[PDB]
Amino acid sequence: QKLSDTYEQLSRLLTTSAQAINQAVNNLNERAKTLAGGTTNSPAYQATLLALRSVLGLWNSMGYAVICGGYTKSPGENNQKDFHYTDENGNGTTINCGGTLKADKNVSLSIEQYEKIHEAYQILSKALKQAGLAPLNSKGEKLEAHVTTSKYQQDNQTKTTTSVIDTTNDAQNLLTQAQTIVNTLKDYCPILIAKNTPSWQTAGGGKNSCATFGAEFSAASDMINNAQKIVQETQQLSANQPKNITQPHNLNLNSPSSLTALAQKMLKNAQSQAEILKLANQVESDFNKLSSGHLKDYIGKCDQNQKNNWGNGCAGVEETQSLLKTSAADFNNQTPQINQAQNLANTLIQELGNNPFRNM
Repeated sequence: QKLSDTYEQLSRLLTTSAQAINQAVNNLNERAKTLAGGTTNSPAYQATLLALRSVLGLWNSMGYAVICGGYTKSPGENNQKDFHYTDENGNGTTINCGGTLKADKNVSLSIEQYEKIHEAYQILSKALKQAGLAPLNSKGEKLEAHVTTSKYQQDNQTKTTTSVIDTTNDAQNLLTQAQTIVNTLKDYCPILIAKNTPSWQTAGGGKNSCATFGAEFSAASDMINNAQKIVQETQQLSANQPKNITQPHNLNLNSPSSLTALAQKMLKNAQSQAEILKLANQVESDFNKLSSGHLKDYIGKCDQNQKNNWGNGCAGVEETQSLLKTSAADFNNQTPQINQAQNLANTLIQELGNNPFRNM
């Protein structure tokens, strides 16, 4: 017999049955868990890694050509400083700065700015090449990054500096390093050295980087910015899990109010995922912008560590872009699962919003 109108309607909405709802709740949560804590199969993580690898690759491709060592000093006085782009054991090459011109906007970079690019870059490179980038919902491993330089100050005086940096591969930290690099180039647009000489250096060449690379810089800054967002969205997504319906016979636990609140978490969770996937796509769209102009023939090409690979990207960007592509399409295939979850949630909210659940 009938016990209540409230009850009779609730048991109609749980047989949109309880099974239907639980299967949508599971899709949502397996899809979120892939998205936020996976690697190979997460577009959020592959876009994030892509943006980091892209900066690494931008620097390798065109970094050697930037003018560093201008005078802040006001004369010029002594800025003779060499930066060792090496591994832990000294395998790699060195860049000379201060070998002059006023370091300021549009002419040259100061040693102070170059030391920050070099440091950033070496944390990036070591994190990205040994530890990997950690899943977007992990604290991250600890890594040690070495950062070595040589300065020639008085005559017959050599300062050889090794900084050991205890840091982590969490995405937030790596995006901060990458932002330092992109921002220094974008904001201070140092002149390119003139001089097989990459196309961009020849039409280059004594003008400020930024006339050559203005688009490539904008593209890599935006990849970074949108990656920071994917990372926020992703961790705030982790903190919005709809719970499976347990004991669907029990209409006290599964009250109108409890089901309304679950549908709302179901909708918030899916909006998060849409938004992550939209951002990850725009990161792709921007990489393309970054890799389709001056740097097309170089960024993400590679020709052990003892080798000089300046000029070409040697950063991993193609391998990563293709995993982004794969995984962005796998999430796109699941776009029904997410429409079912939403239609369901919207039905529970509509049904539980008229008689006999409120006075009308």
